[PDB]
Amino acid sequence: MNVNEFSNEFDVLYNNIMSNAAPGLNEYEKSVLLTKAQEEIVKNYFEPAGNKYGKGLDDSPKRQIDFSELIKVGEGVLNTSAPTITFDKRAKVYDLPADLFLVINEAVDTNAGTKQIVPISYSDYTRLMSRPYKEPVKYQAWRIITTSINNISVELIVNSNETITDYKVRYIRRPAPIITTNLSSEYGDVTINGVSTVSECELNPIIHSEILQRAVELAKAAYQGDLQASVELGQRSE
Amino acid sequence: MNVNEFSNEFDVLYNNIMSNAAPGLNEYEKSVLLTKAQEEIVKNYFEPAGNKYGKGLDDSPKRQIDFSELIKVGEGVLNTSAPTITFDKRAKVYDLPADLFLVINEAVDTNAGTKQIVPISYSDYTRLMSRPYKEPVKYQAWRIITTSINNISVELIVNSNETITDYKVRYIRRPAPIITTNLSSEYGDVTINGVSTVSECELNPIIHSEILQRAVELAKAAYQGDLQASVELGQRSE
Amino acid sequence: MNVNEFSNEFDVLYNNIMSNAAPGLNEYEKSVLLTKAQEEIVKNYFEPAGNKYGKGLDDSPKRQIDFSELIKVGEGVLNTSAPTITFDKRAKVYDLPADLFLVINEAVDTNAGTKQIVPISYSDYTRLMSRPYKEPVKYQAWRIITTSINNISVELIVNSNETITDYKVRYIRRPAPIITTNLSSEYGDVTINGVSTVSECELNPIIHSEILQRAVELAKAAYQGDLQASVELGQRSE
Amino acid sequence: MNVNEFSNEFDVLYNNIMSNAAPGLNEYEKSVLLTKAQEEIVKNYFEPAGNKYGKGLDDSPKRQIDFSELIKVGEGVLNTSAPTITFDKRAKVYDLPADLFLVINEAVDTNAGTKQIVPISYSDYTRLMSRPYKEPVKYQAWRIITTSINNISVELIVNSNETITDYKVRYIRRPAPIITTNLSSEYGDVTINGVSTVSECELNPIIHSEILQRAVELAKAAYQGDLQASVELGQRSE
Repeated sequence: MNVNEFSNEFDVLYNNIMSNAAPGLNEYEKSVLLTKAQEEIVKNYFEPAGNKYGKGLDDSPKRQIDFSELIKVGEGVLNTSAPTITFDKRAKVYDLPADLFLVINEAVDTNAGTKQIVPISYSDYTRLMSRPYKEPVKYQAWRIITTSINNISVELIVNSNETITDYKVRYIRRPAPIITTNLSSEYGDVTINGVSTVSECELNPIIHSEILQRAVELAKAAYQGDLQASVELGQRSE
Repeated sequence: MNVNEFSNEFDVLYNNIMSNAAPGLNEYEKSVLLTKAQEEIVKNYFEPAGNKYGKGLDDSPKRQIDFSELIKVGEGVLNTSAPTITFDKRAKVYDLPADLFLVINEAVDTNAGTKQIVPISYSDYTRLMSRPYKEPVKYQAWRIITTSINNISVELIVNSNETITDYKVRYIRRPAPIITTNLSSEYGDVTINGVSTVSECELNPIIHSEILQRAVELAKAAYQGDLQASVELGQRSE
Repeated sequence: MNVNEFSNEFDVLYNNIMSNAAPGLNEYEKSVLLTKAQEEIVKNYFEPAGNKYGKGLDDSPKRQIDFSELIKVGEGVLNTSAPTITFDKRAKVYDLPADLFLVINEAVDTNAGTKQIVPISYSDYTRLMSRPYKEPVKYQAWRIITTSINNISVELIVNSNETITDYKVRYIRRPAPIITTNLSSEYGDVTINGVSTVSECELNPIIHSEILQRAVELAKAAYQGDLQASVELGQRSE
Repeated sequence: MNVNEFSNEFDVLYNNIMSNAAPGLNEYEKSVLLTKAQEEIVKNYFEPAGNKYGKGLDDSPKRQIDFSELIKVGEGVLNTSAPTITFDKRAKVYDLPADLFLVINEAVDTNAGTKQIVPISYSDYTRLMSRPYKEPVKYQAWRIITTSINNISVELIVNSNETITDYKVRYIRRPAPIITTNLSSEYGDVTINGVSTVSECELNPIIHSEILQRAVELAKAAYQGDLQASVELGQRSE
């Protein structure tokens, strides 16, 4: 549903049918609300407890198709460009892609075969390094985030005498903003996420209606403007 | 029932009987609300938790006959047109049809016979690639969504020394919009999902009354225009 | 109860006894409401959870007599007229009758005797085709809906080395509309479901009173016209 | 109406339908009364509470056409010639146009961007200068009037770290006098506002009737000589 339709049905659902019509929204306001609804819906549908169904990323066909056009596969770049201080003497630092929203699968290709990366918590790190062995299980590797600047930097811990060749990350791409019109203006160029040009919703058309409905709900909550509406609809930011 | 009957009965149910009759809706507004109701009804009826009966796609004769006119069978196109970075070294990339709404059944015909595709979750992917074997069961194949642009791209994982001949996908076709009248205008051509011409409801007449009722409910909720109505009737967008 | 009486007692129950009489309804409005009530009552009484009793199609004598004058027996036409792509290499495509509302019994007459058709779900299809045999039980056959255009197209899967001779479907016919008067007019011919002429209620007279009562309830809900009435009586569309 | 029409038609209204029945006004007196009447009309139709409709400058199409030929756009000139003392540390003194009657819109073009000027009262200045930050909002600038000599001088308090490059003022131009004859011909050195020659009305013809009627009322009151009439029609002088 290209952005002109986003604006047109936004008007239709917002004010064109209201009994006491509210002032129509500017295109910047509609773009901001649509982008906010996009992020809110993505976070709602990624986590099962964020929506009424209780279903997450791959808990039904609908969720799979929802995040289908947002999934991306990239590689981590070895961070030997500059020195650094790792928390572990035996961890190799890798930089994840910049346009990363959420990681759902990671894998490392070593000389000793491919191994699934298990992101270990700070409590599991302390528990596991109190043990005599302190290495992953046969077909897995460990991961902990390290000092990150401008992008997520990642420490990979593999078994001894293993060299990493590739480090693939299957992640959810950061959604691009929904901008209806060229936001360029003589009085000042405004941006949604650093882009002023027209930006289509690059997700599957299945959730475009949900994004529009959430945008309308946010618009009406802003219209009322009391604390109750803001807190009630702010619970779904998540 | 054809588009004329949708519009006429929409007027009848909306404002021709109500005491303090409200302004009649424009045909663009009626078409918008009918299309939104169509998508909402489809999403409610696919998921058991989305409707009051607790019944999903195939949980009763009515639910079968509801989507009977929306089911379609196609084939995935092998994505060797251009190079790409697969998350799994032994996965063949396939492109699904553009007009895909939900996948309900997939199957792949290999040299070793037909094999049912099981869409494995990311947590199930991590669990399964931690085992020594890392291959599907005898009569199945595995599947994960990969980098998708403009249409869903799919990674198929089969057993070793197996070649894929075809990849059939039983999916639900994307519903076409319901447009009452030719939306062509001298002041600007407006579209619902990229089409301005008249578009009939391409689903079974069993749910035409259902779509009309949902459209009327959405129309009256928009008429009320308060945050309450939008929030409570957005719960059914799903 | 022929349609003149439908209109006369509709008036009597709607406005002729009211203290502050509402405007009388047009014959088109009454026809639309009666047809809507007809479909709503059929769907109420087919599914047990749709009515207060909790009784479905054949759960009491009343329901049997209710759907008695709506049941029909027809045959499926082999769809070798044109080529197609079946989801199963070994399924024969058959086209169901056009005036089909709900299927309650299906059967196929093969050279190896008659067999009851079991409509298998998309989950049962995946479960059953993961098994070594992948054929029906002795005296049954499987069924899944395929690409359908203008009428439900059906795939029949029988055991190997079995040829289908007949395919009988015992279904519930689509109800004809209730039209009181010839809706032909000089200002434009209106239709309920594509027919303008007088149309009697072709169901058993047992549910005519229920259809009239539901029509009156819909009329009064439309008269009030608030969102509450529309949503409350829209739950019974089902 | 040319000046000759204002004089001739004053006598169809003041002088008892040009009957020489009322006292008889010279052309200098008629010019004086017309000038006073136009000033009164401008002041009354500007303030909503000053007229009979409760409508101000831009509150109806008639008011928009009334002041259409007075609205002027002019730039302010930096008052760097005189090194006076400003009440605010970061105030740049600007001189306004000499033919200024009422200001209605002011804007300042800074290096950061254009900023709408808010004419801030002496109470709001003390209120907003009792706070931590003490700067305008991101899209506005303040303005207070300062030591003025035979002109209008305004302090532009724009946010620190910003420089003013322009200052546009949209205002109501001071109306020119209405004079119906060369005053020097018969009256020695009398001027209305410094002009001794024929001066036409610089206003839209829509309010010429209003101005003439007000002049007639003022003449009749000034000649009836009652204190009550003078004080009663003195109410509308503002």
